[PDB]
Amino acid sequence: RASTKVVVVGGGGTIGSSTALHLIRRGYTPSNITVLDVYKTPSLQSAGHDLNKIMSIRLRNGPDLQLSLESLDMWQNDELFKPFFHQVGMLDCSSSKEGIENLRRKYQTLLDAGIGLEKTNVWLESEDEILAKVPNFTREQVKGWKGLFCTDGGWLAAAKAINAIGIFLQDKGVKFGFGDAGTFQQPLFAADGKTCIGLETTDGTKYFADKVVLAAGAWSPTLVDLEDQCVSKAWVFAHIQLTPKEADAYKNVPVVYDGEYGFFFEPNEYGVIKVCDEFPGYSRFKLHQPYGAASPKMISVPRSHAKHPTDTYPDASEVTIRKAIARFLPEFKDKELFNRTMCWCTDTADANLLICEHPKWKNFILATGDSGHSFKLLPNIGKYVVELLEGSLSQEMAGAWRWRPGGDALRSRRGAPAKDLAEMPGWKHD
Ligand SMILES: Cc1cc2nc3c(=O)[nH]c(=O)nc-3n(C[C@H](O)[C@H](O)[C@H](O)COP(=O)(O)OP(=O)(O)OC[C@H]3O[C@@H](n4cnc5c(N)ncnc54)[C@H](O)[C@@H]3O)c2cc1C
Repeated sequence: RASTKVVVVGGGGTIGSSTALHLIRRGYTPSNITVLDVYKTPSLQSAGHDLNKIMSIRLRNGPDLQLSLESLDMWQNDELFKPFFHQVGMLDCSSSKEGIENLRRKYQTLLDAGIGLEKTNVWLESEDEILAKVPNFTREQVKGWKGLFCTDGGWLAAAKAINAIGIFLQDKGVKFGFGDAGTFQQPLFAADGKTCIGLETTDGTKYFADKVVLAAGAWSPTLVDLEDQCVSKAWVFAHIQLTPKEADAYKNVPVVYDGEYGFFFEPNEYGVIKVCDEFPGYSRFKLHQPYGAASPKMISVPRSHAKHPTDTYPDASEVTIRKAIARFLPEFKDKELFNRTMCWCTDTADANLLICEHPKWKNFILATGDSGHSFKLLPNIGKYVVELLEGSLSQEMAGAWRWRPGGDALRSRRGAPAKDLAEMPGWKHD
């Protein structure tokens, strides 16, 4: 272990940072760990390079529950992560007949687990209980709304937390490569052409290691052939600027989320509110040849805002973002938006992670399939990547995260197939 060399591709993003953090915590020697990314520090294009992410408990399968609970504990109690968890609660609400049904089911599932989640997860049946948790709302704004309130949840200062890990890693002596020195191009193989011995970057720099971890997020299926198990998709956000007076009225407000509208966060320290809508995501299919594919293939390739800073998002997303504002922040309907952005994740067909050794390449570990909801696992997801690397990962977890082509990841569990950027005008200003 003190002898084992590991390269983490995508080490500037969420799963890569966590993996590098846990390699150190488990006693790997820091000079033996190499972190590679296109972008330095917290990578500009990482899905974790954000003002804020939601912290909440999700319960779809067994792993989801264990991982959620452990991660919540570390956000609350881990010295490294504590400064970046804002435990302001999260309201999940609805007013549509079908949306309240989904919410009642969410509450029952928490109940049915029977391990105490209903203590910190409270049903809000009347507008007056909603207004007590969110005073900024008015009574007429919340007419007909029902809520499930997670007193345990809140939001995570995402980019700041990733930066904190990176500072820790640098202080311990981990090696880094960025730019074309850190841009993965292909694995390197022993004489057998199937045992991985390292990787090459686009400049020809060859890194040799016992294990290679591919934590390249939405770019993972573009870099190596995942047999179309993963479809990368974009979601959207924009920012609004509050006056100091308005910003004060919103301090410590809980995260508010409605699956038919979107969600928003309390102002950051500069008075900026991030607003998101909720929808099935955007694909951007384009001819590309991932390593290991026999031919160029039509696959969803992120259109990176870091690479194309004039990009915004589609006009259809301008409509739905302004609908979220009108529902949650009706007094701000005339505020101008800025920093319109597309942010990329990669869905699997069943919305579980893809964390496994590549079927044919020994010592090449995939660690992706984040499916748009894994940033909350920053403190602990790396623990299980290292467990897999070591051969100690539980069989139920390995099974849930295994190599498993065959499903429809374009629909995934979103209830509609992502629409493509080629059919959605308004985002490109080239
Ligand atoms: C709009 C939006 C809102 C979200 N909100 C939430 C939320 O509230 N809560 C939550 O839990 N999750 C949320 N998510 C999902 C969450 O952000 C992701 O699941 C998670 O951050 C993905 O982590 P990752 O490590 O797989 O990818 P990333 O963090 O994107 O890391 C991938 C890394 O790989 C690097 N890379 C790419 N290509 C190469 C290459 N060729 N060589 C080397 N490195 C490379 C990239 O630069 C990047 O640093 C949201 C996602 C979106 C889009």
